[PDB]
Amino acid sequence: STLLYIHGFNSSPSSAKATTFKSWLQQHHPHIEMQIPQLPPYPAEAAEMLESIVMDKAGQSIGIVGSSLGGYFATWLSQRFSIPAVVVNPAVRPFELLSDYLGENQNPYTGQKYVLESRHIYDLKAMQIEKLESPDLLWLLQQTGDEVLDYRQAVAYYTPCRQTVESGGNHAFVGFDHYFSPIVTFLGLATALEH
Repeated sequence: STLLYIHGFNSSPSSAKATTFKSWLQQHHPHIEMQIPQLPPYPAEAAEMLESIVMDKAGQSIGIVGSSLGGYFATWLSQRFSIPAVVVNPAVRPFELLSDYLGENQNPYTGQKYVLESRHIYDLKAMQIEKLESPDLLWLLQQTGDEVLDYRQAVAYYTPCRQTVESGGNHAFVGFDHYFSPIVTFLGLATALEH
């Protein structure tokens, strides 16, 4: 099986939630491949790279976890290719917040400098899914303490989906480790049929 982790804006595989998850997965589920790609800064490119990884593993068991903007990408991927996904404090309308991020930018971890343009916003916006066709595939993890995103949008948008809403906390999501095992089970990446 494969666990595809999708990081957020100006982030990278060094994301805390990803590295801690990877260490845990290594001890408890060594046969689960943890894929945490470094996403390019452009929406279309990031989407194509993510789609390519999916089709390389769609034959076997594959599940996705996406945080912040990564949750938007995860949702798109999930519904389009019918893949289970857990979205952590996901951006529902990232095209709105990123419009304020237009212009010169730099990924502090890769050092890559880029210019976020309006067309990039269009590309992200074009991925918007107004009606979830396969809600049973999504699981929303959200903390109302998030000061980057307004939890209301996520709670309403993922209404037909399983949800775990915690009051307090923050955008980074405090205590993500508690969900490691629940996530593997939700994504159906482990099995006991061979025990």
